[PDB]
Amino acid sequence: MATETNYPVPYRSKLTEPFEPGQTLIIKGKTAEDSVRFTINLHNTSADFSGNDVPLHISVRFDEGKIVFNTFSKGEFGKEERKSNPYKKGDDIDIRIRAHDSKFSISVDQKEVKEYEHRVPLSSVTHFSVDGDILITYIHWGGKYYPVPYESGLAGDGLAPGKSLLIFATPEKKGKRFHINLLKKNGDIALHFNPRFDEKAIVRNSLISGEFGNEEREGKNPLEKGIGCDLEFRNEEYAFQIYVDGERFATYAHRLDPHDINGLQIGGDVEVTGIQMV
Ligand SMILES: OC[C@H]1O[C@@H](O)[C@H](O)[C@@H](O)[C@@H]1O
Repeated sequence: MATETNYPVPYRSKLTEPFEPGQTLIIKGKTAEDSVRFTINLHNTSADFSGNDVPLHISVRFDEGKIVFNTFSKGEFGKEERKSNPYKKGDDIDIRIRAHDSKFSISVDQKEVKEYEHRVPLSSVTHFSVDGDILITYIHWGGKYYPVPYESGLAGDGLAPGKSLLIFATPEKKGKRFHINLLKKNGDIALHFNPRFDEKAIVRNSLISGEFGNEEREGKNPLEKGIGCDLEFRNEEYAFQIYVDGERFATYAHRLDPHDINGLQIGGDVEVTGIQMV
């Protein structure tokens, strides 16, 4: 227990549906300088058991300096699959678990570190718990396999001021550039967000009636290939506020009425693992 941000340990939570392929569990938190272990368990129960079937047990140990991935079933654990723990007592943590048909995929600071092969049915994760020497600051889950080129309507009300669009993506490793488009009903692009890795810039621009306007670009490109990031398109009243990886990357004064931005478009060298309106 420390500064009440919320999220008390032990933190248990019930899943709406079972944990399907494409969906991701994301657990951020801060660690004290006296922390030895915390744990993440994708389990089932009975309503809530407290020791029955755990398809994916992650134990992060600062004493042993390794992340331990195991699976408790039929009363036992099995062969520990170990892996070097890149964390140091102190600093934040960023564990993100993605289910697939074949296996779990666990990634640290947005960098894949472990491909845990499914040992008992994934269909048995109905709960997840987080426990131990850790302060939890962010636990989110959801998502699906997002096909790219992506295209889809946004909600109904669309993205209007007071709403952010939250996109969790990962630029492809040998990819030169990708784009995201927030769209208006008539066709126009409200904001064209276009990280170009070749030009080492993130070009921002609007497409009005067939023709692209000026093109705003100042900004150290923060994305890195093969690494995943948290793109956030925060629609304020006078500008979008673009957030990359927790911090404001750039603002973009509206060149079009931010009301009724009801379409989304993601192209290029990128994998999309989460979309959500907020
Ligand atoms: O090709 C059209 C558009 O593509 C993007 O890469 C640029 O950022 C836009 O300003 C350009 O007009």
